[PDB]
Amino acid sequence: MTKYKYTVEESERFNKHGIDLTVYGQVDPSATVVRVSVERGHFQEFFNVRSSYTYYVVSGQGVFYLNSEAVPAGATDLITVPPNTRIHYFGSMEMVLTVAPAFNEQDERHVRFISESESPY
Ligand SMILES: O=c1ccn([C@@H]2O[C@H](CO)[C@@H](O)[C@H]2O)c(=O)[nH]1
Repeated sequence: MTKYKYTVEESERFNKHGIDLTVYGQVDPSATVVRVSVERGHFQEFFNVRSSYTYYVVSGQGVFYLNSEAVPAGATDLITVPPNTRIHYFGSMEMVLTVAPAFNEQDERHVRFISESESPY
Protein backbone atom coordinates (compact mmCIF):
# COMPACT_ATOMS: atom_id res chain seq x y z
CA MET A 1 0.00 0.00 0.00
CA THR A 2 2.79 2.47 0.86
CA LYS A 3 4.56 4.07 -2.13
CA TYR A 4 8.32 4.12 -1.55
CA LYS A 5 9.71 4.48 -5.08
CA TYR A 6 9.34 7.40 -7.48
CA THR A 7 10.63 7.25 -11.07
CA VAL A 8 11.65 9.77 -13.69
CA GLU A 9 9.02 8.33 -16.07
CA GLU A 10 6.22 9.21 -13.62
CA SER A 11 7.69 12.54 -12.57
CA GLU A 12 6.64 16.00 -13.66
CA ARG A 13 9.31 17.45 -15.93
CA PHE A 14 9.46 21.04 -17.08
CA ASN A 15 11.75 23.99 -17.78
CA LYS A 16 11.86 26.99 -15.43
CA HIS A 17 14.24 29.98 -15.84
CA GLY A 18 16.73 27.97 -17.94
CA ILE A 19 16.80 24.79 -15.83
CA ASP A 20 15.18 21.42 -16.47
CA LEU A 21 13.43 20.12 -13.35
CA THR A 22 12.38 16.59 -12.50
CA VAL A 23 9.84 16.75 -9.69
CA TYR A 24 9.20 13.19 -8.52
CA GLY A 25 6.10 14.08 -6.52
CA GLN A 26 7.42 13.21 -3.04
CA VAL A 27 5.08 14.40 -0.29
CA ASP A 28 6.74 14.66 3.11
CA PRO A 29 6.71 17.77 5.32
CA SER A 30 10.36 17.29 6.34
CA ALA A 31 11.93 17.57 2.86
CA THR A 32 11.48 17.05 -0.79
CA VAL A 33 14.07 16.01 -3.32
CA VAL A 34 14.18 16.85 -7.04
CA ARG A 35 16.62 16.67 -9.95
CA VAL A 36 17.95 19.83 -11.60
CA SER A 37 19.67 19.88 -14.98
CA VAL A 38 21.23 23.14 -16.18
CA GLU A 39 22.97 23.80 -19.50
CA ARG A 40 23.99 27.43 -19.02
CA GLY A 41 22.19 28.87 -16.00
CA HIS A 42 19.26 29.61 -13.74
CA PHE A 43 18.44 33.03 -15.18
CA GLN A 44 16.51 34.34 -12.20
CA GLU A 45 17.43 35.27 -8.65
CA PHE A 46 15.09 34.18 -5.88
CA PHE A 47 15.00 33.30 -2.21
CA ASN A 48 12.91 31.03 -0.02
CA VAL A 49 11.75 32.40 3.33
CA ARG A 50 11.30 28.99 5.02
CA SER A 51 13.47 26.28 3.43
CA SER A 52 17.15 25.43 3.06
CA TYR A 53 18.21 24.46 -0.49
CA THR A 54 20.96 21.82 -0.61
CA TYR A 55 22.41 21.08 -4.06
CA TYR A 56 24.50 17.95 -4.62
CA VAL A 57 26.44 18.27 -7.89
CA VAL A 58 26.33 14.91 -9.70
CA SER A 59 28.34 16.12 -12.67
CA GLY A 60 29.63 19.24 -14.39
CA GLN A 61 30.91 22.58 -13.19
CA GLY A 62 29.30 25.92 -12.36
CA VAL A 63 29.14 28.82 -9.94
CA PHE A 64 26.48 29.72 -7.39
CA TYR A 65 25.71 33.28 -6.35
CA LEU A 66 24.49 33.32 -2.77
CA ASN A 67 23.58 36.77 -1.50
CA SER A 68 25.70 37.90 -4.49
CA GLU A 69 28.76 35.93 -3.28
CA ALA A 70 30.34 33.65 -5.89
CA VAL A 71 30.70 30.00 -4.85
CA PRO A 72 32.38 27.75 -7.43
CA ALA A 73 30.88 24.28 -7.59
CA GLY A 74 31.86 21.04 -9.27
CA ALA A 75 31.12 17.35 -9.44
CA THR A 76 30.74 15.78 -5.94
CA ASP A 77 30.48 19.14 -4.11
CA LEU A 78 27.62 19.90 -1.77
CA ILE A 79 26.25 23.46 -1.81
CA THR A 80 24.24 24.25 1.33
CA VAL A 81 22.04 27.38 1.16
CA PRO A 82 20.20 28.50 4.31
CA PRO A 83 16.72 30.05 4.18
CA ASN A 84 16.30 33.69 3.19
CA THR A 85 19.40 33.66 0.98
CA ARG A 86 19.30 35.07 -2.55
CA ILE A 87 20.19 32.35 -5.09
CA HIS A 88 21.12 32.13 -8.71
CA TYR A 89 23.69 30.01 -10.53
CA PHE A 90 25.43 29.53 -13.85
CA GLY A 91 26.99 26.41 -15.28
CA SER A 92 26.59 23.11 -17.03
CA MET A 93 25.61 20.76 -14.21
CA GLU A 94 23.42 17.88 -13.15
CA MET A 95 22.29 18.17 -9.53
CA VAL A 96 20.09 16.63 -6.86
CA LEU A 97 18.34 19.32 -4.81
CA THR A 98 16.91 18.91 -1.33
CA VAL A 99 14.44 21.52 -0.08
CA ALA A 100 13.94 21.22 3.70
CA PRO A 101 11.19 21.81 5.04
CA ALA A 102 9.30 20.61 2.01
CA PHE A 103 9.22 22.93 -0.97
CA ASN A 104 6.21 25.24 -1.05
CA GLU A 105 6.00 27.67 -3.99
CA GLN A 106 4.34 30.22 -1.64
CA ASP A 107 7.65 30.50 0.26
CA GLU A 108 9.69 31.52 -2.77
CA ARG A 109 10.21 35.16 -3.72
CA HIS A 110 11.32 36.54 -7.09
CA VAL A 111 14.13 39.09 -6.93
CA ARG A 112 15.07 39.61 -10.59
CA PHE A 113 15.46 38.08 -14.00
CA ILE A 114 18.98 37.56 -15.34
CA SER A 115 20.09 38.03 -18.94
CA GLU A 116 21.27 34.81 -20.64
CA SER A 117 24.43 36.73 -21.70
CA GLU A 118 25.48 36.96 -18.03
CA SER A 119 26.38 33.25 -17.92
CA PRO A 120 29.88 32.51 -19.25
CA TYR A 121 28.88 28.89 -19.97
O1 LIG B 1 9.83 20.92 -5.82
C1 LIG B 1 10.53 21.81 -6.34
C2 LIG B 1 11.87 22.13 -5.96
C3 LIG B 1 12.52 23.11 -6.61
N1 LIG B 1 11.94 23.83 -7.64
C4 LIG B 1 12.67 24.90 -8.31
O2 LIG B 1 13.98 24.44 -8.56
C5 LIG B 1 14.87 25.58 -8.60
C6 LIG B 1 16.06 25.28 -7.71
O3 LIG B 1 17.16 26.08 -8.06
C7 LIG B 1 14.03 26.80 -8.22
O4 LIG B 1 13.60 27.47 -9.40
C8 LIG B 1 12.85 26.17 -7.48
O5 LIG B 1 11.68 26.98 -7.51
C9 LIG B 1 10.64 23.58 -8.04
O6 LIG B 1 10.09 24.22 -8.93
N2 LIG B 1 10.01 22.57 -7.36
